[PDB]
Amino acid sequence: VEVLNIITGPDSTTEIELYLEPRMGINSPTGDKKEWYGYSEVIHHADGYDNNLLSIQMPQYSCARVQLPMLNTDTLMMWEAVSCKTEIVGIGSLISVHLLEAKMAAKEGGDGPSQPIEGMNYHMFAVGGEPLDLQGIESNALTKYASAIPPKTIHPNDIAKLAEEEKPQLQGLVPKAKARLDKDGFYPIEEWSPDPSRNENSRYFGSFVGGLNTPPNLQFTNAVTTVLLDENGVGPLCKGDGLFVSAADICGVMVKADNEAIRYRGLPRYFKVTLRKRAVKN
Amino acid sequence: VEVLNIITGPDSTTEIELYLEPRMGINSPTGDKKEWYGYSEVIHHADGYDNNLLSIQMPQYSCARVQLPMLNTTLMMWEAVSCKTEIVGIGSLISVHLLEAKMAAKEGGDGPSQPIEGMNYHMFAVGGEPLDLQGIESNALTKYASAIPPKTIHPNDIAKLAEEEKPQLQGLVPKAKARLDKDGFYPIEEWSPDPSRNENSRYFGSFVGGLNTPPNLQFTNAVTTVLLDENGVGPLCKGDGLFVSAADICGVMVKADNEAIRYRGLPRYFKVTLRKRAVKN
Amino acid sequence: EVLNIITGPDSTTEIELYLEPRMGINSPTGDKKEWYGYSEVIHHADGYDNNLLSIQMPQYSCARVQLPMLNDTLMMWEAVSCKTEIVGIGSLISVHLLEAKMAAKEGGDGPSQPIEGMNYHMFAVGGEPLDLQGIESNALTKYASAIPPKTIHPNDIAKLAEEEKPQLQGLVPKAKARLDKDGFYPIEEWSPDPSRNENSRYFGSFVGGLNTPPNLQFTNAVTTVLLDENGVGPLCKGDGLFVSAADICGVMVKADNEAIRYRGLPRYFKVTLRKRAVKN
Amino acid sequence: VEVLNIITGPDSTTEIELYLEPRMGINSPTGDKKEWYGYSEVIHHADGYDNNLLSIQMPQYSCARVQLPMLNTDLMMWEAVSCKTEIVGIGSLISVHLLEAKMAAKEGGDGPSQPIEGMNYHMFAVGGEPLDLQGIESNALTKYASAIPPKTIHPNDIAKLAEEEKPQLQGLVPKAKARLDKDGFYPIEEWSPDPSRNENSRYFGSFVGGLNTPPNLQFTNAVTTVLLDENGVGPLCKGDGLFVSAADICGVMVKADNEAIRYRGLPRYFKVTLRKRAVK
Amino acid sequence: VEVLNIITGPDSTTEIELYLEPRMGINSPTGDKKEWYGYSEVIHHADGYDNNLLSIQMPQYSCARVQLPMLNTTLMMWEAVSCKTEIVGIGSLISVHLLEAKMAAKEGGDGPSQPIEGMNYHMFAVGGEPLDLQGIESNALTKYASAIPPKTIHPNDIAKLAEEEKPQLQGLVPKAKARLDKDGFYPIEEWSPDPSRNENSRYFGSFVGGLNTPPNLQFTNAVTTVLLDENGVGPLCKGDGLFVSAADICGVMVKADNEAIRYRGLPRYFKVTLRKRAVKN
Ligand SMILES: [Mg+2]
Ligand SMILES: [Mg+2]
Ligand SMILES: [Mg+2]
Ligand SMILES: [Mg+2]
Ligand SMILES: [Mg+2]
Ligand SMILES: [Mg+2]
Ligand SMILES: [Mg+2]
Ligand SMILES: [Mg+2]
Ligand SMILES: [Mg+2]
Ligand SMILES: [Mg+2]
Repeated sequence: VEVLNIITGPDSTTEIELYLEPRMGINSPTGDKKEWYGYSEVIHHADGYDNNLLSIQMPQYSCARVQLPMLNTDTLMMWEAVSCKTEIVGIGSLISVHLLEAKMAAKEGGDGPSQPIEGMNYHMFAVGGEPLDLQGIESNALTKYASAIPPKTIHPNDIAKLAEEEKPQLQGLVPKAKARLDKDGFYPIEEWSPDPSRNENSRYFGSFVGGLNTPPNLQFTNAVTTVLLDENGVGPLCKGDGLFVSAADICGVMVKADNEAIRYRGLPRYFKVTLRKRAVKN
Repeated sequence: VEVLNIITGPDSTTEIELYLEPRMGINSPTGDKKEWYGYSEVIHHADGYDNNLLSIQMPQYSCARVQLPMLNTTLMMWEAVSCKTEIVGIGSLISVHLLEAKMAAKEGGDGPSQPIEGMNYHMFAVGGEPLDLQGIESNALTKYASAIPPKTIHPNDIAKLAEEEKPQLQGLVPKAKARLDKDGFYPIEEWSPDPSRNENSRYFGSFVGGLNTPPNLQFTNAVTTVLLDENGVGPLCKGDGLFVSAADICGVMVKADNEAIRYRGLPRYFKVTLRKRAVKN
Repeated sequence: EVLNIITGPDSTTEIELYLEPRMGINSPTGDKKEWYGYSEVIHHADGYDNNLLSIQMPQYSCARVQLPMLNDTLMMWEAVSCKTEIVGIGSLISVHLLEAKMAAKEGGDGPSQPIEGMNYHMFAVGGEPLDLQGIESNALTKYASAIPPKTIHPNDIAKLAEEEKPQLQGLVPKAKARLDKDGFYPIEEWSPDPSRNENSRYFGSFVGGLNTPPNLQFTNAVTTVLLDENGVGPLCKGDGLFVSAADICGVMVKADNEAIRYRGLPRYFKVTLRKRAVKN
Repeated sequence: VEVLNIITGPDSTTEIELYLEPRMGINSPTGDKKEWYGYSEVIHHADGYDNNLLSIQMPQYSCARVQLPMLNTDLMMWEAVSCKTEIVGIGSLISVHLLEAKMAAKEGGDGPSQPIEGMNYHMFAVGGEPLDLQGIESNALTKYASAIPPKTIHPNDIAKLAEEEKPQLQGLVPKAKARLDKDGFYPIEEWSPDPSRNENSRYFGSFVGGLNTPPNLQFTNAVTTVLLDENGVGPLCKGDGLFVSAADICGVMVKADNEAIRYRGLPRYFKVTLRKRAVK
Repeated sequence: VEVLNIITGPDSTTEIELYLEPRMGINSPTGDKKEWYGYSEVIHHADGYDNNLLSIQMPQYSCARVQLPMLNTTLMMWEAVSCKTEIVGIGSLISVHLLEAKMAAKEGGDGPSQPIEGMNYHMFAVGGEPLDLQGIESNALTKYASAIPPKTIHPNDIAKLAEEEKPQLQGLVPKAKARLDKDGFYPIEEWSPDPSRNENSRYFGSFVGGLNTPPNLQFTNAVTTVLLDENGVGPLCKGDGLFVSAADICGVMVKADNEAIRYRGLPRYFKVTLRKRAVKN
C-alpha cells in the first residue's frame, strides 16, 4: 500500500494491552508436568544425542494477534503502531534462594541457600502489522529431535528439507529455512531468530547474555516508551485490523540438586501499544 | 479526569522529603531479633518445603503516604514533577568485619569476612495513589507461615486458587492484584509493580541477580528524576496525598557456621517537587 | 573530486546480503563438514609442537555486491547508512552441545557448558576492499603451508628473515593487505588498518578471555550512519559495494581433553545508497 | 539566601586547585606504621567482635576548607560553577609485586602477587559549606577503640542511644547527623552524604563492592563537572570558604601470611572555577 | 601567548599520522630478548623485594615529537583540533596457543592456553609540548635496578627523599614531577598524567585492573576525538612540534612452568588535524 497522511481529529488514536505468558517448554499449568509451568523440562548434556530432544526441553517464542477496532466500516485507513510500553513482570521472584529441587550454594555439610535463577538471559519483544519473520539455524545440525503428529514444534529442516549430508549448511545461513511466527509456543529460540532480511512491517528488539553462572540484569519501569516509527516516521501498519506481538524472556536456569541438570525459567511480558489512524491508497 | 493548565504564581509549588527504612523481614529494632534490624531472617534452601517460609525471611516493599497542603478547601491537584532519590549508607557496604559472616580465606587463615554481595533489587516509585501490584510465584506450592496479626500477604490470599490451580501463579494470574497500601507487608519475591495499571504512578526498577555479584550503586544530589509523562503530566495526588514506595536489597551476608544467608537493605531518601495543576471533574 | 548529491526519482537503492561465518571449517562439504561454522580443535602447543592449520584460525568474511550500473553528470553510488544484524543469537542458549564438557561434578548429569569466552565482532562497508594491517602475538608461530594457500599471513607479504620476524609483535608497515578474499585472512594476524580505509567505514569490539558471557543485541530499529565528517559516505568503485565481517561469538569446550573450537554466526547487511556526482 | 544576578567584569572569576591525600586509616607517613601510608591497617573478620576495631582499620573521608578572596569589604558570594577532578596514580594499580601480598599461583609456583582489586568507593564533593553526613552501622554493636584524643567519630557518639536502642543505627536514625568538618575523622563505613541536607553542596559517588571485583577508573583533563543546579546556581561560599570532600578506596591488598586485607586509597586533585554572584 | 583568530586560507590546515609501538619493557626487536618484543620480562611477587626490579619488568609510556611545517619565515602556531586514534592488532588477542603460556584445563588435559587477560591500561595524549607527569609509588621502598646509562627514571630520582621520608610517595609528593620527554623511560606504575599542569595537552585514560579480567576494546575509523578546550582552543605546538604519548597494556600472559606473568602491549595509531592560529607575544 502507498502510505499517505496521518489522520487527525477525535477517535484518531487507540491503545491495546495484553500479556504473553512464557513458553519455556512446559507451556500449560495442566497435565502431569503442571508443577513446572513457566520452566523447561530438565536438560542434560547428551539430550539430542543419547535420546531425542523433546519440545518441552526447548524454550519457544510467545505470540498473539490482537483484533483492533474495525476500520473502513471517504479515505482508506489502517492502524499504525506508533509506540509501546513493555515490561517483564515478576522480576522480584528471581531473588528466591529457596528454589524447590535446586542445588544448595554451600560446602558439603552446610545448610546454605539454593542457587538462585542465573545464567543465560534472552529477551526479545516485537510489534508488527503481521506475523514476525523468522530465520532458522542449528548450533548442531545433527541434533536428534522427537517427532510427533501433530507437531509440538517446528525445526528449520522441517522447512529447508535438506538431506542428512547437506544438513550441516544449517550451522550457517540456509535461505530456505524461513517461517512466520504464527503459533504461540511452537518455534524454539535455539533454532529461530527474527529475520533482518524481512520484517519490513514489524519492529523487534533483543538482547542475549550467555553463560550458566551470569547474573540476570533486568530493568522495569513504566516511564520508558519504545518508539515503533521507522526513519520515514511510519510505524507498523496493521493488516486485517490485526496487531501482532511476539516475545521471548528466558531469565536464567535453575540447577537441580540431585544431578545438576537445568531448567530454563521465563517470565510473562506485558505490552501497551498506542496506535493512530493512517491514510493509505491500495 | 481531564487535565487542564499548570497553575502559576506565588506558592504554586511545594516540596516534600522523607526516608523509607528497609523492610527486609526483621522490620523493627525491638524484640527477640532486633540485632538483625534491616536484614532478613536466615534463609536455607529447603525453607518453604521442609517447613513454612516465615514473613521475616521475605524482603518486602516500603511505602508511605505524605499529606500535602490541602487544595480546593478551578479544581486543583498537586502534580509531582520531579524527585531526587538516594540510597543512604552505601559506604557501610565496604565492611569486611561483618558479625557472624563467613571468612574469605583458606582454612587456618585470618582473612576478612565476605562483604555484602549478591542480588541487588532496587525500585522507587512516586504516585498520586498507592502503587498497583501484580502477584507471581517462583514455586506455586511454597509453604508460607501464617502469623497473628498476619505479617505479609501472598498472591493466592487474593486469587484463592485451589491447590491443583496454583501452578497458574508461575505465570500471570490476572486476579492476583493488590495495592501497595501497607509498609512491610508485600514480599518482593511475590509482588511486582503492575504495568497494566499505575497510570497515576511512576516506578523505576533494576535487578542484578546471583549470590556473588558485586553491588554496583551510585549516590549523588546532582541528578533529578523527571516524573512527567509524554503529555508533560506528572502523577496527580488524589486526596492531597503523595505515595512513595521503595525496595533496596543491596546484597546478602553469608553465615560462617552453615553458609545460610540474610538479605541486607538500606534506607531510601525522596525529595519530590510538586506544582498545582487545574483539573475538570 | 566529490560534487553534489543527485536528486530526483531512482536516486537511491538498497542492497541486502548475508556473510556466513569463516571460523576455519569454511565449507559444509568434505571430511570436516559437521563442524561448518566452527574452527578445528585448538590445543595450547598448536603452532609450536606442530604447524597451526588454516582450519584452526577464524577468518574475516567479505563479499563484493554488484550495484545497478550507472553512467550530463558522472555518478558513483555513495553508501549512506546500513542495518546489520548477527543472526541466530538464540542458538547460543544451547546446553546440549555435541562433544561439549559437562557443567557438573563427576557423577553428575548436568548440562553442557554453553558457548562463552572471547567475542570478536566487526563489520565494514566500503567502496573498495578493506585495508588490513598485520601483526603476530607470537612472531615464530609455525603455520602449515598448502598450494593453493588456505590463508595468508603477514610475513607472506612483509618477507622478514627469521631473525627480524619479532618486529611483527609490534607494527611492521610492510605487513599490509586488502580484504579481497573471503575466508583467507586470519583475525589473529589481521586488523583493519587505521592509516588507510579512506573509502571504508569499520566498527569492531572485542571482549577477551575463555569464560566471559557473550553479550549481543539484535534489532531492526537501529541504523548505522556511514557518512564522514564532510557528509560523504563510501564511494563505490566499479559500481561495487564491499562488505566485511568477523563474528566470533565464543568457544565450545570438548569433554575429552578440554580443547576448544571457536563458534561464529552469520551477519546480515542492508546498505542504503544514493547517487553522488563526481568529477574525473 | 535569595540569589540575584551573576556579577560580570574583570576580577569576577577565580580558580582554586588542591590535592586531597587519601585517609585509608594510616593517615601520616610518620611513626611506626609510616610504611603503609595510603593504606588501612590489616582487617580480620572478627575485628570489632573479638577486639576493638581501630581508627587505623577504617577508611575515612578527606576534606579541606579553602579560604577565597574576601568579598563585601565595603552583597556578593563566590559561586562554584564547575570543577575538574582526577584520581592520580592509577597506573600504580598495575603492580603485581606488592609487598607482603598473596601470590596468584598454585603451591610450588613463583607467580605475581594479587594486584589491588575488590571494593571501590569513589566520591567527590564541592560546596559552600561542610558536607552534611548521615550515620549508619552495618552492625550496630560493633566494638570501637577509643583513642585520646579521638581519631574518629561514630554515629552513636552523636545519637547517644542506649545499647538496647543501638540496632536503630542499622536503619536511619535522624539524630545521627554530622558535618564533614575534619579530615581523616569520619569513617566511610559509618557516614554517607546526607541527601536530606547538602542544598549548598554537590556530591558524586560510585561504589562497586566485593573482594574480587576489578577496579574500573578513568582519567582525563578533557572533562568538566558542572556544579550548577536546575536554576543555573552553583554552591555559594558562606564565609568565603570553598569546601572540597573525597573518598577514593581503589581496592584491597591481600596479605600472603593470613590473607587479611588492607584498603588502598589514591590522592584526588580538584580544580574549581568560581564567579561572583549577587545575593540579597 | 595571547590567542587570537583561527587563520583561514587554502594552506591553513595540515594532518599528521604516526604509530607509537608498545614499550612493555622489552623495547626493541633486537638483542638477547628480541623474542618478547611487545611484552615485559617475567614478573614474580617478590621482585623489587628479594631482588632489584628491572626496567624490562616495568611497562613504560610511548611518546614522539613530530616536526610540523615551520611557520613565521602576524605570529602563528599550529593548533591541534582533533585526532583519530586506534589500538591495532586487537584480533591477535583471540590466541589460545600462546608460546609458554599456562594450559586452561585440568591436569592430564590438552586444553588451549589461557589467552591475554587481566589489567588493561589505555592512555593517549596530544600536546604542543611534552606531557606533564606526577610520580607515585604503590610501595615506596621497592628496590629498582640501576643500569648505566639509566633505562628508566623513578619519582625519587627527582624528589630525592631520604629513606625515612620515602613513604610520602604512597600519597602525593609535589616535588615528584617530570615531563614525558623520552620514549620507553617513564614507568606507568610510577607516573600518571599531572592534572595540575598539562594546560597545553589533552589526555584520555582508562584502567581496568585484576589478573583475570576480560580485555574490553573497541576499534573504528568512525570516531574523532576533539582536542579543543572550553574556549575552542586546541593544543598550541611550541617550536612547531606535535607531542603524542600512549600506554596500552592489553593484559598479561601466564607462564606454564611457574605462573609468573608478562604484560602485553599493542601499537597505537594517531591521525591529528591541525590549523594555523594567530597569537600575540
Ligand atoms: Mg548457506
Ligand atoms: Mg528486506
Ligand atoms: Mg494466566
Ligand atoms: Mg493500563
Ligand atoms: Mg615496526
Ligand atoms: Mg590515512
Ligand atoms: Mg529510625
Ligand atoms: Mg532538604
Ligand atoms: Mg605529600
Ligand atoms: Mg593548573
